[PDB]
Amino acid sequence: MRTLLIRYILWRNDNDQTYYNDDFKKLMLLDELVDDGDVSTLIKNMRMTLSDGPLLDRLNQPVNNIEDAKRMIAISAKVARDIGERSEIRWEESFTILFRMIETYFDDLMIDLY
Amino acid sequence: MRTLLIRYILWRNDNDQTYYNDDFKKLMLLDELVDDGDVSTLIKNMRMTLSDGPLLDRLNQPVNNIEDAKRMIAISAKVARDIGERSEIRWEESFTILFRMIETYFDDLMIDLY
Repeated sequence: MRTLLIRYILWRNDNDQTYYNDDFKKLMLLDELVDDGDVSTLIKNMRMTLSDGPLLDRLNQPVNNIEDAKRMIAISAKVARDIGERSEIRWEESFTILFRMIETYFDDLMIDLY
Repeated sequence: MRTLLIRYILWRNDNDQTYYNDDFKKLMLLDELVDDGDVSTLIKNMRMTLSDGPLLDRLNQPVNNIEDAKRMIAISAKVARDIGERSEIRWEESFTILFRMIETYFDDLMIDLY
């Protein structure tokens, strides 16, 4: 999961075809669990503050079940999409928190997704 | 640089063709600056300790010039290669340190490489 997720989120940010892979298809389904309202808001704060800030905060909320987890991957994916490819974001940090929160649900996420 | 490097190192670890990209070619040249002796040693300690450990340490040495930087990318790349694709390594951490050390030489690395 770890590697796949890093590639997915990154791809979702620059859309570079050469780093695309059909597994993204299934992951992209999770988008549904996330309201484009929140995403839009988040994006706005990120640009208001010129920072990872807001996103890092959302990634720090708790995750008590696989649904929680899926949502967090989704919110990362959409932010990654809408924020811009020119955005100097230290993706390693976001991944660090994100995996800290969902690492444990990886096995089940695999199953649930593939 | 940040994104390219994450993709390169990860690819160098599982060799998944679908995430391959010819820019890797140039980066792969840097291999030369790194002695396969060190890499082998490092790998051994990582397995002796069952951990990121050793690699994290090498990534923490200082980088005072672009040559230093290139070497560190190289050492990351070869470790990534020889360590194994089944190795549960939290790549986000290594990237965190690695970029902390070479982030500043990105622009010049681009130029020097492409």
